[PDB]
Amino acid sequence: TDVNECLDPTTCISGNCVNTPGSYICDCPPDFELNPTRVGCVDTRSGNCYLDIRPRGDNGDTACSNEIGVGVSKASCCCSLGKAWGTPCEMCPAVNTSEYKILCPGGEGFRPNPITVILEDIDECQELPGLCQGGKCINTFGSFQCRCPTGYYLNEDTRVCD
Ligand SMILES: [Ca+2]
Ligand SMILES: [Ca+2]
Repeated sequence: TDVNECLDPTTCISGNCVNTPGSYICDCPPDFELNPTRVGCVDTRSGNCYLDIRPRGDNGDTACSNEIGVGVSKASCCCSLGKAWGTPCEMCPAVNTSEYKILCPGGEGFRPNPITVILEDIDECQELPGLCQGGKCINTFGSFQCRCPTGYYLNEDTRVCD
């Protein structure tokens, strides 16, 4: 007798479940690899996180700009305020696509732990310090705060206190 673990929608986080006699297999999507326990699929690559992109010059050598993080996972970037990542710099998946569902399984502000696939908070003050250039950054579960010192104001676009 065998249970088909795939009938539970949550089976194989960010991956495609294939039921076998006894247990099941997860078939990860490109750019993702199996986590140590084989219950989910994560993207372990590392890159820089950008705030703006746009065709601007097109593809070729280089593409993105206004860096806010260096050597971070693509989920920490895109599941947060990032808009582009890596080099070749790939653009971040639109929030309404299947790609975003796979990459940001818990939605905005969180990411699957690289080892357990359990969701956790993206601590923006540690990984994307470029989000509060010249201000006090206080991380929060699902977000973070940025306070500019007396006399300066947070420039929403460039993210620089003034
Ligand atoms: Ca099974
Ligand atoms: Ca956070």
